Amino acid sequence: GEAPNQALLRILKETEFKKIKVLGSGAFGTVYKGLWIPEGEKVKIPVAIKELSPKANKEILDEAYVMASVDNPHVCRLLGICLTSTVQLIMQLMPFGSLLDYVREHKDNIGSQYLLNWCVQIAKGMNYLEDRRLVHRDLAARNVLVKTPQHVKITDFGLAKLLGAAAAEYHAEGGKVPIKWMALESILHRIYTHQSDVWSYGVTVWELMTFGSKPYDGIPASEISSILEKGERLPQPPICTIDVYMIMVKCWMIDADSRPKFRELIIEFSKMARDPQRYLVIQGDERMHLPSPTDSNFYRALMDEEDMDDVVDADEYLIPQ
Ligand SMILES: COc1cc(N2CCC(N3CCN(C)CC3)CC2)ccc1Nc1ncc(Cl)c(Nc2ccccc2P(C)(C)=O)n1
Repeated sequence: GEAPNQALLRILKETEFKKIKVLGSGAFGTVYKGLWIPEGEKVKIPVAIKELSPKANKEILDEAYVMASVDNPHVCRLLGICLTSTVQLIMQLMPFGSLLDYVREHKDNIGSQYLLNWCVQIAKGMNYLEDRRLVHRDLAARNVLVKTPQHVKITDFGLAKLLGAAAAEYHAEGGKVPIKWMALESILHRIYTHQSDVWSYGVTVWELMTFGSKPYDGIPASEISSILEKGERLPQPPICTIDVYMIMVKCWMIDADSRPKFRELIIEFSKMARDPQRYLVIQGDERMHLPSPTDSNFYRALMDEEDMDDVVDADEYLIPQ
């Protein structure tokens, strides 16, 4: 928390990438699917372009600072920023959307092996963020993106906060935060730690184990803190053995120091990933398959471009400016 942050902020020309379609709009702004072509390089990189006004440019550049400071296979990569009227965040395109939408659409072909492996990767990413003293404050299935069915990464650092040295927690001021993923101490006292991210990790796992069910469905956020304070929690999903449900309940304990560490969640879920049918009970588990075409034909349909001979995923484009 005291070392100098010598990350490179890369400025990209607007001319060298093309918007193609709207992937989504909302409170976060708008996200476009696009192709980035660094002139000189015989390369086409599939990218996602996020736009959020003086107040907007500050918040965008705060997220850019955070994303430019992380480099992990299970955290999403910031490729650079573009200095238009409103600043654009250029990020790596995750061609399969959010893990929440993925498990909802493919609920009938998702096996226990995939579910448990996603839990490992998400915990690997969150453990890396803890190593960097970064509290995400918005971990949820909607903020886990699918590069391939076997590879997911964490996104949306709009609420992320770097804990300065000798600061063990972040105290927020007001703001709109998703109540149903927040730890109780965050709801009541606006205190955020890496252990409050663990609470959100448990809700995220619950989202996956229910194939994308909404937590506390049909209950107003007004009543969430009242529910948890009385000792009520999310129910045991049908496919979950007590082994898996016990891990979720440990993430939702009142004492934040009694919750597991992301380190330990990696170990536990990786152990279960070696005998998946012993911990998740899914009918037809042995006959499930999820397609991940890395063919050059796959990108021609995704990017709506006939020629994709030079397509390079952002994870293979490491060439500096
Ligand atoms: C193909 O690429 C995508 C498509 C969708 N679509 C397609 C599926 C989905 N639908 C749903 C229902 N349908 C029936 C069937 C599948 C709808 C969304 C969504 C996301 C990405 N990738 C992507 N990479 C990087 C970013 Cl950085 C990003 N960011 C992003 C994109 C869109 C929304 C939110 C974000 P966030 C969390 C705030 O970054 N998004």
